[PDB]
Amino acid sequence: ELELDEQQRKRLEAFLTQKQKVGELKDDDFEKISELGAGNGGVVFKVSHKPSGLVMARKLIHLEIKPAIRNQIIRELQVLHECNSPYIVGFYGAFYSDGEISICMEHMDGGSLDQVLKKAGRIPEQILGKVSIAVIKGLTYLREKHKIMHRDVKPSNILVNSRGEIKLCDFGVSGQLIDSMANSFVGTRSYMSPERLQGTHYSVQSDIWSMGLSLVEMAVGRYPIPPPDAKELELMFGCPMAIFELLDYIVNEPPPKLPSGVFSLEFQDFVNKCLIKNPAERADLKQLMVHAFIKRSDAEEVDFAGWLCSTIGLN
Ligand SMILES: Nc1ncnc2c1ncn2[C@@H]1O[C@H](COP(=O)(O)OP(=O)(O)O)[C@@H](O)[C@H]1O
Ligand SMILES: [Ca+2]
Ligand SMILES: [Mg+2]
Ligand code: NA
Repeated sequence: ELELDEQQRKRLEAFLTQKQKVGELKDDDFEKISELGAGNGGVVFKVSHKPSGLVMARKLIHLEIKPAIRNQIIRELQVLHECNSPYIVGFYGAFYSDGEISICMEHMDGGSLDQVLKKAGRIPEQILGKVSIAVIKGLTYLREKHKIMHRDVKPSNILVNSRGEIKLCDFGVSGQLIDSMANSFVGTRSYMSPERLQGTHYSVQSDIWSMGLSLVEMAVGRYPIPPPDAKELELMFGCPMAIFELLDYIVNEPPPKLPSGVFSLEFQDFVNKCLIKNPAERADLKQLMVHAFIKRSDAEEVDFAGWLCSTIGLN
């Protein structure tokens, strides 16, 4: 499931060839083009690396820390230079400058799936089949080639582009950065598995739940917890809870599911197997890769790029 297409292999080759010409990244070599998005951890700008002429996405994490800590962080992120896959956002490098850690990556012109969702209303099942394939393959790559687990799968961490690529980003690789960030920074816990919210099971299975939950949100066009009444559903396909309550709901109530009738039974089964509360019963990456929904989607000739460009107005 990690074999590379001819077009894929060629795209990875080109990326590295370009990266090789870059050299050490420095604050002054960047020119701001526009803001891509934010978060309570840092901001992301579309930038131009003046010397190379390469356009990148630059994430800035404001951190007031000693020269020792930051230098360790920069060291830890170097691991990102080895994560090369068609399902992982490209990495250029990381550096520190005047109170901010910079993480430079390949720019994905389609933005994140949370942004795409906002614009589409809801994402079609066939499109979600391609998204599912990408995410599974991305997690498989991380686990297999780097023994790494994502830890933060969610719609804003899945990026897409006009080329039809779907890639994962923001997977924790620097423990030090996490700590220092844990301060005034804390990302949503709304996509975390019940076991992780219970301090219990902590593995790749947890990322599978997050993916399953993200898929339901995108299919229905709303964070699926708590479930939509019969009233909302009828207006959606014709056919506010506090964060702490949300987390309790997730741990104590049955997992969400897709509405019946409007989605194929294979898609419903796939999300169901991703969302089983008990991590042991929950399907694993190997099983998902051969699930009927994945086999079917993999065989479908879906023009994701075409759909994407028309949906967000690129085109
Ligand atoms: N390589 C990238 N290309 C294009 N947009 C990106 C890229 N990396 C991040 N973004 C955008 O920046 C937004 C903010 O990213 P981030 O700081 O990690 O916060 P969050 O994931 O909580 O949204 C993302 O939601 C996405 O829209
Ligand atoms: Ca400077
Ligand atoms: Mg992110
Ligand atoms: Na600067």
